[PDB]
Amino acid sequence: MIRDIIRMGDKRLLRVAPQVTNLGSAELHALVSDMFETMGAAHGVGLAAPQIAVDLQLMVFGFEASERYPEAPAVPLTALANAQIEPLSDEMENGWEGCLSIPGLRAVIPRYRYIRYRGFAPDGSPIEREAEGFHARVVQHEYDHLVGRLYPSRIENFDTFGFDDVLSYDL
Amino acid sequence: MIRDIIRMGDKRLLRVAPQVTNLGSAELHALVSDMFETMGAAHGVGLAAPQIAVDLQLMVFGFEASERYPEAPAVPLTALANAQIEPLSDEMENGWEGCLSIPGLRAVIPRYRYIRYRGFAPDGSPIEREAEGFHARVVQHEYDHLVGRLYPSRIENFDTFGFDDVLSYDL
Ligand SMILES: FC(F)c1nc2ccccc2[nH]1
Ligand SMILES: FC(F)c1nc2ccccc2[nH]1
Ligand code: NA
Ligand code: NA
Repeated sequence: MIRDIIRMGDKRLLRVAPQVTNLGSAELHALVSDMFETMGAAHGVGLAAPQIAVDLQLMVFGFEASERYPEAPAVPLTALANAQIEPLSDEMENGWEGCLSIPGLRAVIPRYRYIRYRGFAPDGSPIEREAEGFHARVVQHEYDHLVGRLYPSRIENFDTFGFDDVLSYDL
Repeated sequence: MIRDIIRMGDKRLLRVAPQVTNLGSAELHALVSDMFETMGAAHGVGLAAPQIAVDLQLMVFGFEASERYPEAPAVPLTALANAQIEPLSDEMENGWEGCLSIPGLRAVIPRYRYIRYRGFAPDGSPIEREAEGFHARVVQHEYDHLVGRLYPSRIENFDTFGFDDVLSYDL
């Protein structure tokens, strides 16, 4: 089932989400399957549970081909609960992000180039990966939703923030 | 004539505009008359020349009744060239702003409660006023366009930035 994506300004995107405690259940699997489905209809690359007004530490992400980022390499289709993230280095890198909760807009945002992330697949097996570049950016961005944080509060150069069909900033 | 309002992301909103040097002319009066007209069709309270892709230190503003700010007091209908602004005190005050170049969105923004502003009416007589509260906020906000600055770069609390029809932050 496709769920409404709530838009920036809803208080529900501003909460600290509690942990997922129903790993391996049929309710989690249905909620995850709804998320991939919702992500896909909106042509997302990442979607976090609080974006559909579900207060949980859960995110889906990944794709082969992105309509929005035709230059990005495949990121594996992933559902991750109870995400924890550690930078593997201090190197930052700028890149364009948008967000299905902030339709029409984008900005350049600095993110760690290299991370490890850990948590659980919805069946409850542990997931643990090193990620870099766009894969890492997607995960950091979706994690931010689980702590009530959207990308505008991370913009350093406001010249790069604008509507997607009007911008000609060259990164 | 109603002119297109260019949207955030256009480089033309990011320039430092030169001064108006055709005070009292028929070209300025036509451009000003276009601005009030454009402001009015979009239900604006302020419009700055760079918002219609005109690179000049010129802004129009004011209204009796605002559809957008039904709680605001009348601000006189004003066209101002070569605006210069000085705070009359250090007191800041938060208030909701939006912007016709960033449709659909609003945020709370701190501004000086008290200013003086000076410049010229389009006929070239000097204008010099003390302003406070919403009147002062409008003028400071439009001035920012004349230096290539939009309101997101002024937001301090990103919880208050969201779409107009979804927000329930209580100022
Ligand atoms: F525009 C949206 F499709 C969107 N969602 C994202 C999630 C992470 C990084 C970039 C993103 N862009
Ligand atoms: F939403 C728009 F109509 C708009 N334009 C503005 C100009 C100054 C202050 C607040 C404003 N809000
Ligand atoms: Na919060
Ligand atoms: Na600039």
